[PDB]
Amino acid sequence: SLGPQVAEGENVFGVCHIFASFNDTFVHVTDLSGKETICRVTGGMKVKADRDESSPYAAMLAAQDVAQRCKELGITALHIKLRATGGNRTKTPGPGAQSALRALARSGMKIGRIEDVTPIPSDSTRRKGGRRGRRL
RNA sequence: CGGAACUGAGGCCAUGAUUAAGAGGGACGGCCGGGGGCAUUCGUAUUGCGCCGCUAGAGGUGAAAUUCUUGGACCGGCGCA
Repeated sequence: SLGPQVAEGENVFGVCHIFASFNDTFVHVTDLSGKETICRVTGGMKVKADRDESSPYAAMLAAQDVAQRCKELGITALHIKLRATGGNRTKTPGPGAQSALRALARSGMKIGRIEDVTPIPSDSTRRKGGRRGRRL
């Protein structure tokens, strides 16, 4: 975890893959390639209370603690690939998503170019429910 | 000289055929259209597999457990199905 680059003239980039689901939050640091990882760490290690791991309070706290540890490793710049569950399923990030986001706003990492990358299908397989739907 | 069938060539008849339906059928001209059938091409995602990377949780709920998981899960990359 040592970028030999000089600090400001140019950045040694990593790339954080921020998964924000409605029941989990991943954080997966990698190289420019992506194939090689530096540090991945999740919330579920840091907080053990099933009901409020995806809670926005939990996802924020998680994002701060995780981003803190990656900064700790000393990577100055990051590419970003925020991602949600996707597919035939939901296209909206869950309640953790946004608390994590604001948390990473205060956390301090130098940010390269951002992009969205949730895998939307052209034409999809059937959603997990009835025809009559998740009813309640 | 009268009355039935058959058979030749005339003269004349203003010589003979109602219109073409804001009824209809059929033809023609270039169009029009997720109209039909057959064959052909493409896309991602998907779930599955194989391989590589870090790793201890992952799942899922209003809240939890059976469930998968240090015999390497989930996450990421490349190929295949």
